[PDB]
Amino acid sequence: VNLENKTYVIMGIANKRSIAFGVAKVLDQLGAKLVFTYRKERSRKELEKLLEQLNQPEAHLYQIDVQSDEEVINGFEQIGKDVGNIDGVYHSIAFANMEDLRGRFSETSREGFLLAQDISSYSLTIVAHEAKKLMPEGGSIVATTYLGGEFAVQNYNVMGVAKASLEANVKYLALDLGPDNIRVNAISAGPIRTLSAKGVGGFNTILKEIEERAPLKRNVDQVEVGKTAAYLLSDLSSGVTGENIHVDSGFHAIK
Amino acid sequence: VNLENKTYVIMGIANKRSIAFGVAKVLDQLGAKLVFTYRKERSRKELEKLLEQLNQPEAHLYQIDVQSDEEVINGFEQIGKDVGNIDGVYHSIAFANMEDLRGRFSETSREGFLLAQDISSYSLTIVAHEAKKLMPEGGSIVATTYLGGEFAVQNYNVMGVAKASLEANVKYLALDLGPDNIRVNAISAGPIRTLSAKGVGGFNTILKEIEERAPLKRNVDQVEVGKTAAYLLSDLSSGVTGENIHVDSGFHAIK
Amino acid sequence: VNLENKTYVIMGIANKRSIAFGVAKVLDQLGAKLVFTYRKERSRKELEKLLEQLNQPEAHLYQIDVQSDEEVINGFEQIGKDVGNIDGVYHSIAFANMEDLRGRFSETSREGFLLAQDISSYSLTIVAHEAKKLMPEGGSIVATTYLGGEFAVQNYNVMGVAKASLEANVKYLALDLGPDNIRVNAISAGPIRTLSAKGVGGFNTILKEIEERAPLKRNVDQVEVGKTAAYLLSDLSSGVTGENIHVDSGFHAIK
Amino acid sequence: VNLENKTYVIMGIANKRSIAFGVAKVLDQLGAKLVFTYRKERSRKELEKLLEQLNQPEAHLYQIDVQSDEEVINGFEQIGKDVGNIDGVYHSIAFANMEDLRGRFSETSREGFLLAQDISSYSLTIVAHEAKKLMPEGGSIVATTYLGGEFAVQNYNVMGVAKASLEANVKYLALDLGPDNIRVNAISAGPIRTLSAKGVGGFNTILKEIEERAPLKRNVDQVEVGKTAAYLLSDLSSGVTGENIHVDSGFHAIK
Ligand SMILES: NC(=O)c1ccc[n+]([C@@H]2O[C@H](COP(=O)([O-])OP(=O)(O)OC[C@H]3O[C@@H](n4cnc5c(N)ncnc54)[C@H](OP(=O)(O)O)[C@@H]3O)[C@@H](O)[C@H]2O)c1
Ligand SMILES: NC(=O)c1ccc[n+]([C@@H]2O[C@H](COP(=O)([O-])OP(=O)(O)OC[C@H]3O[C@@H](n4cnc5c(N)ncnc54)[C@H](OP(=O)(O)O)[C@@H]3O)[C@@H](O)[C@H]2O)c1
Ligand SMILES: NC(=O)c1ccc[n+]([C@@H]2O[C@H](COP(=O)([O-])OP(=O)(O)OC[C@H]3O[C@@H](n4cnc5c(N)ncnc54)[C@H](OP(=O)(O)O)[C@@H]3O)[C@@H](O)[C@H]2O)c1
Ligand SMILES: NC(=O)c1ccc[n+]([C@@H]2O[C@H](COP(=O)([O-])OP(=O)(O)OC[C@H]3O[C@@H](n4cnc5c(N)ncnc54)[C@H](OP(=O)(O)O)[C@@H]3O)[C@@H](O)[C@H]2O)c1
Ligand SMILES: CCCCCCc1cc(O)c(Oc2ccccc2)cc1F
Ligand SMILES: CCCCCCc1cc(O)c(Oc2ccccc2)cc1F
Ligand SMILES: CCCCCCc1cc(O)c(Oc2ccccc2)cc1F
Ligand SMILES: CCCCCCc1cc(O)c(Oc2ccccc2)cc1F
Ligand SMILES: N[C@@H](CCC(=O)O)C(=O)O
Ligand SMILES: N[C@@H](CCC(=O)O)C(=O)O
Ligand SMILES: N[C@@H](CCC(=O)O)C(=O)O
Repeated sequence: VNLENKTYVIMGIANKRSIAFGVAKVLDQLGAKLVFTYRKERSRKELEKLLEQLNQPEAHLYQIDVQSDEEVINGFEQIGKDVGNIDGVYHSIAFANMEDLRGRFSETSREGFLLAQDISSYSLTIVAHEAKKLMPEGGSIVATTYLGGEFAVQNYNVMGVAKASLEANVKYLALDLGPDNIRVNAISAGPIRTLSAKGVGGFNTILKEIEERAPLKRNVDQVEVGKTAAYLLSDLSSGVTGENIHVDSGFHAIK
Repeated sequence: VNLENKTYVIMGIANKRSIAFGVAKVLDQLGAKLVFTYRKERSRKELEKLLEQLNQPEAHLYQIDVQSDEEVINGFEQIGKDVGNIDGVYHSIAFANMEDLRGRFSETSREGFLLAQDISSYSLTIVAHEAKKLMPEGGSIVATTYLGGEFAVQNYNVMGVAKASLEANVKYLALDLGPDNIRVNAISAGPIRTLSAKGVGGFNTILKEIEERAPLKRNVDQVEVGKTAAYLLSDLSSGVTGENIHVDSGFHAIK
Repeated sequence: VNLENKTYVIMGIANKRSIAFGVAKVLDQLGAKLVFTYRKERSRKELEKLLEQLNQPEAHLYQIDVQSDEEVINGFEQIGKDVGNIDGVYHSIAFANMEDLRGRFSETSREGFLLAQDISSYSLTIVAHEAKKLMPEGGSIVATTYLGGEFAVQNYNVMGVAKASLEANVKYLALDLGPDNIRVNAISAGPIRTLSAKGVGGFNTILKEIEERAPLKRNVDQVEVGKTAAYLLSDLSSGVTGENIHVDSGFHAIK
Repeated sequence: VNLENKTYVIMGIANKRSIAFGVAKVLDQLGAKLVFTYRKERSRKELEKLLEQLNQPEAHLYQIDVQSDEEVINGFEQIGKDVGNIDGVYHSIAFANMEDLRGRFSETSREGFLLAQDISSYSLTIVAHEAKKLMPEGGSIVATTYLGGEFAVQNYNVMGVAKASLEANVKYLALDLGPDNIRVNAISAGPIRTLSAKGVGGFNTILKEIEERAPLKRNVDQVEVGKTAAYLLSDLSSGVTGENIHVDSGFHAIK
């Protein structure tokens, strides 16, 4: 609902299509001060262009590669100095090598399996640890997952095992951080046409199947994830932790 | 989530401790016009008194015993004649005989088992059928469930089987009514002291074990249910249907 | 396994294609003594001719409509008098009105909803209660379910809610009867061509989708249900109760 | 379930209390030929002493540290030259640093998190890939898991997220290897006093809660896991893949 005098860190905007930019537009439109973290330079320039469409009167941008403890630790330390205590973190970060996102899961390399774990699951653990320091009176942390973490979805392969790892991460952090009044939840988004979606074998087939087979008979967009992000990030969800909310036209519920 | 020019029907207030009155207070605070339904004379009296705390310019109160098709059908028809189209329904209704909330589940009577299914599960299906008539543009329907529908909880017995039935009822309605743009969901509430809670053996023990074991280390209340009802019943949740949101301090996620 | 000296009651053989006759063949091959229950006189006729395929040296056949308490009570009592104590019960019984297995779930009548609960779920509870008397040292009870109890499968409709209720019944019975050393479990069978299948809309379409999509890329048969039954009814599974084993080519595991 | 003329590779015996020695006792009693893999020389020494209680007329022992692709690859290759084609693999391997099994999850180190994933989840993927070479006509692969993979259990911490990973690995392997007639399943064992259990904080208090709260009111042992292993590794479970069978006295089904 209304989020004036709230402050949220959004990680993982790459471009206009990022799920995280959908989150950002909804939080922005609701009055939140926003901070953004990015990995690569291109995502920075992009963010600077995208910020023109938002009502943020100023550009809070931090480079953080979640493969580096130092960058996560220092980035959050700096956010603390620049902006003060924050009210939550939206985590929208995942990665796996393309060669792993097709053909045969049983052929996945150790290096690729461990990389997807590092970036797509462990990153939440360390982000939660550092972000907690900026949440002395509690807060909310939301990560993004896909139904592939709950069932085996053809092609999603190593990323489905990373997402399953992430969803359990979310539950273990909810149990750990709960006494500190920090809630930790996931949004299981339906398929959405993003930069990262280009890397997944058979994406287009899945989008069509949703339209044919999901209860709502349509696909979801980034703003729909954003609205559910706003619920999860706000006092509207005050009793909810350890949860996975599927923003997916009801596909999760059918077989 | 501003709800002005929305109208919701709330089924199942008995007194100020009813979960559904937690829902009312929140929706009322957000500007919803509300319509209430009740079974017992005593519940209408309490409703009349409770309406003084709310901002409803008008008392809209209908007697509906969900054991009666004619009452549900004529109730919602009369609702549409008096207020027009509605945007959703909050179902907060269950019932079982007391001896069926303690002791050995295997001694449950047939009449007892069917009574709990009828009021606590079938009622949602018929309410959805009649309510659909007043939602030509779509809407949202939310029922109230307990974790005993997902796992065997000592003493919850016949009501656990009825809630497992209700939760599937929510999924099958979600699938059936999705093409009509009517979303159907459940809130799985943690234990709250209400009139119905006095019928369940070992209720106090469970309350204490939530405080000691759940991530948030505290129990939830009716208003926290209400806040997640407001998310579910508004456009904030637009891509979400067939879902069970646990408002239970994270207890569902641990073991 | 090895089942000489064991006695099992098998409920719900109607003809040679019944899931329960796949169970009977497997147990009979394993040396078990079998007792059979039936509702229609036609089912008894088929049973008498199917017994010719089996090494049962004695027909023990009992009419039990699980809608009648009297009949479940007297039947199990007579079984006890004729064969002595038993080791477990296979329950293969369900029923819904045909018109409820196609079209719109929201149009389900109260009478068809409760019929399905009564036959397909409540029946297990009273069977368990009566069978218990014949298992002073413990035993095993298995019921047959389908994935539509866990997810909303188009057309399965009222029977999905009755299976959700059955699967919770299994968990509550497991909890209640476990101290008596009676294990209670479910087999979630994949689609199999049976007399009851003839009543479900879109059944052939689902058979095809299983071949195309399930991990094993084929459908299962009654004998494969029987072999998992043998496991569950024997000491091989002594540690397992409240469980739902999917015998379905892995279809449950995928999306 | 006679297993004469079958061959199984059992990975992860360290001593008489290993879960995998439970499996081995059962498979060996059923007439299988068994091949064992180990990491520490001390484990080889215990295996030589334990083999004297088994009926195996020869010791087939191979050193395989699952952190090394070379040792997995050359290990299975050598196994195929010595005993020819096999019927299945029992995977009973996990590891985590002791500090990661008590205290706060959120303080987990990147290196400790990825170590646990590497040994406890990824190992199954590469083992399945190499073992597949020895199962041209199909076979069965079973891994060992814990309820901590499905819910946040206090103290299980980094291993819980490694088990979420493992259980998803099992589903993705099931889907991938299904067309080759290789089944992949998990057993979710209840707590058992083993060498690895000594490293987990609060293990004793959980053992006691199982006796008090689980449906069977008792803990399980390694032979019980072995019996379900024999079901999963044999033709009795032919229609069953991507499944997780809880051998835990029913504790998974209750809250
Ligand atoms: N699109 C879908 O259908 C879908 C569905 C369900 C869930 N999801 C999840 O939604 C989230 C966002 O993905 P998206 O679809 O929005 O695609 P996206 O726009 O490509 O976003 C991926 C983001 O992850 C960031 N990232 C990758 N590795 C990083 C690292 N090591 N450190 C910091 N940032 C890193 C990328 O940053 P750089 O480009 O700056 O490297 C990029 O901003 C992901 O968790 C994804 O798994 C997506
Ligand atoms: N309290 C909890 O810890 C808890 C936790 C999880 C879920 N729930 C669920 O929350 C919902 C509301 O219960 P509550 O705890 O708030 O208790 P409550 O205040 O006692 O409300 C239950 C309501 O059910 C209504 N009802 C029963 N049979 C009915 C019938 N045949 N026709 C119409 N209405 C009928 C009652 O109306 P009358 O008084 O007029 O008869 C009463 O208004 C139920 O679904 C319950 O299972 C409760
Ligand atoms: N076929 C499938 O694809 C499938 C998949 C998953 C689960 N299942 C389940 O498997 C079980 C057996 O069904 P099936 O497929 O084998 O079909 P089936 O051969 O038609 O068997 C159904 C049995 O239910 C019995 N029954 C129905 N109402 C009864 C009553 N009131 N009292 C006593 N018995 C009654 C019938 O007995 P009478 O004929 O004597 O009336 C019949 O023997 C059911 O629980 C079913 O839902 C089936
Ligand atoms: N005990 C329980 O209550 C319980 C419950 C559920 C699941 N589990 C699971 O059961 C499985 C067996 O554990 P357990 O309790 O039987 O304990 P255990 O006797 O200590 O066995 C664990 C085995 O893991 C092997 N291992 C560890 N790292 C390895 C590596 N890098 N390469 C090859 N082997 C490695 C160890 O071999 P070395 O000693 O030679 O290093 C040891 O043989 C594990 O997956 C565990 O998570 C245990
Ligand atoms: C067959 C699967 C069909 C739909 C997949 C839905 C889906 C889920 C994601 O988590 C995702 O983000 C990444 C995916 C891979 C690597 C990095 C990020 C993108 C994406 F489109
Ligand atoms: C061991 C039980 C642990 C706490 C149970 C939580 C709980 C759930 C309900 O669904 C409920 O409403 C009814 C219950 C029974 C009959 C009618 C309504 C009240 C209630 F307190
Ligand atoms: C669209 C779903 C297609 C797959 C259906 C699988 C299936 C499950 C049953 O439980 C069943 O027994 C019934 C007994 C009585 C009434 C209905 C069914 C028969 C049956 F084929
Ligand atoms: C919260 C306490 C709950 C009881 C834990 C049950 C349990 C599960 C295991 O997976 C395990 O094996 C490893 C555990 C850690 C590292 C390596 C192996 C041993 C173990 F006793
Ligand atoms: N006194 C009742 C209900 C209250 C309680 O259980 O604490 C019982 O023995 O079941
Ligand atoms: N082929 C389906 C379609 C039935 C229907 O039209 O409902 C059947 O009759 O089993
Ligand atoms: N091994 C101890 C751990 C004690 C501690 O971590 O302080 C236990 O069983 O709890």
